[PDB]
Amino acid sequence: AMDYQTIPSQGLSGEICVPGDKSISHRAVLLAAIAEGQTQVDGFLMGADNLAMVSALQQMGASIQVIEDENILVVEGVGMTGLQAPPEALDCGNSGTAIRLLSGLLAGQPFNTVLTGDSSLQRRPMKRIIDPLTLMGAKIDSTGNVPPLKIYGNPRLTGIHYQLPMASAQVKSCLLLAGLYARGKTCITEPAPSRDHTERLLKHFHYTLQKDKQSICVSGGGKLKANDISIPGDISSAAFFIVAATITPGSAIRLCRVGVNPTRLGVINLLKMMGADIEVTHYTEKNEEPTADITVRHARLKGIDIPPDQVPLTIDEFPVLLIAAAVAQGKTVLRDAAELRVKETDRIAAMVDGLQKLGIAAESLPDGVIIQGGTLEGGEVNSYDDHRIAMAFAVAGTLAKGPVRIRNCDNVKTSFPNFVELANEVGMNVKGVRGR
Ligand SMILES: O=C(O)C1=C[C@@H](OP(=O)(O)O)[C@@H](O)[C@H](O)C1
Ligand SMILES: O=C(O)C[NH2+]CP(=O)(O)O
Repeated sequence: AMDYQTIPSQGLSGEICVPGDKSISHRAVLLAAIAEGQTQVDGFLMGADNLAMVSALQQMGASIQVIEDENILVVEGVGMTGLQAPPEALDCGNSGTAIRLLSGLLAGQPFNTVLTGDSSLQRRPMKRIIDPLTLMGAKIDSTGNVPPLKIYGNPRLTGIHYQLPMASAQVKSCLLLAGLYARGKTCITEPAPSRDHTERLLKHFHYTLQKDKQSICVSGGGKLKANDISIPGDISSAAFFIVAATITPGSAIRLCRVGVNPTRLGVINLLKMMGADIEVTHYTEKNEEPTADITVRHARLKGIDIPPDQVPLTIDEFPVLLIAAAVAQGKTVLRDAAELRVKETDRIAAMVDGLQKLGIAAESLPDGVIIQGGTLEGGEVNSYDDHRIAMAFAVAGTLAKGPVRIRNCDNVKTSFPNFVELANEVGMNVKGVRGR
């Protein structure tokens, strides 16, 4: 039982390299596992969520050498049909991405699999993948449309045309993966574009994608071919520092080699709309993902009305963006973000609770929040076991008038194992301490 304790910052400074992208890491190892040939993955995120994906794949006979101290995986692919029936349930930990992408991969295998997870994951919604996989011919049992899931593999799935009913890159990805195993074309239409890492990695692994009028499509029966991958820094991890440097007087930092995929840039798009001073330089493209260095200096902010097209491009950054909104001049309004309620925790409820506890006038909406910019006070908040709520309030502590105690931070290692170390290195004071 560990908590974080902060004291205000006198200014962030320095150059830091954040760890690898969680979303790209999940996809890289999964596709590499079923490719033909050897894939070396550099920059792999050695956090709990990504290592749960690795262990699950190893239980099914993927050949993965984990070099944790170097953030490298060496994967010897087993080909499309090379996986083997696992002996026990696959424990996905806290990871919705893992359970949802694995379900797509496993729906068309000739064996049965049970997928489970931690107490948070077992409360999260799965009807969104069960419905369309079932249309493809899958058989997935669940009690109450939440995990645990039992997948009765069907090696004769059929492609479908599906329009996403919510802006979910996970549903899109799940269906594209099942599409690799399905007879014919699987075409996905996205009315609200979400992160496109699956599409980019499929191309990297030489799997062809086609696009028509309104959708992206894959045809089953192709072969993934091994191709070394360098994973960019996670912009979601960098976002904590981007906000901290933006709001803390005297700050100027540079974040090196961060992924800057346009479908992941919402936090920068929105902060610039608020008045932030953010420069993206040294742009490079590798393995179909763009990377760049991001330089951030303190700037005074104004409240904004957040547009809906940016919600799927900023979904995981709302916790830390709301901290920026809390110290901006004026009102910030977030609507059409009901997806926040079905994450590791209900992130709207969690952010509103913590902000009120730190003296901010924050109000919940069914699909968002309304925040009146003000002044953060010291106090005590609860992470609700959500890594991003925890890190968001650690960022709040940079500008809070007094110390901030953040309860229950043991899940920060699901996405950012060295958060505390890097935070202290740049000037945002954080101590890991024993809780109650
Ligand atoms: O596909 C992915 O890697 C992710 C998609 C998002 O979830 P949804 O697909 O539920 O929006 C995001 O919240 C998650 O952390 C990573
Ligand atoms: O990383 C985050 O902020 C949200 N993760 C959602 P999950 O991968 O567990 O579905």
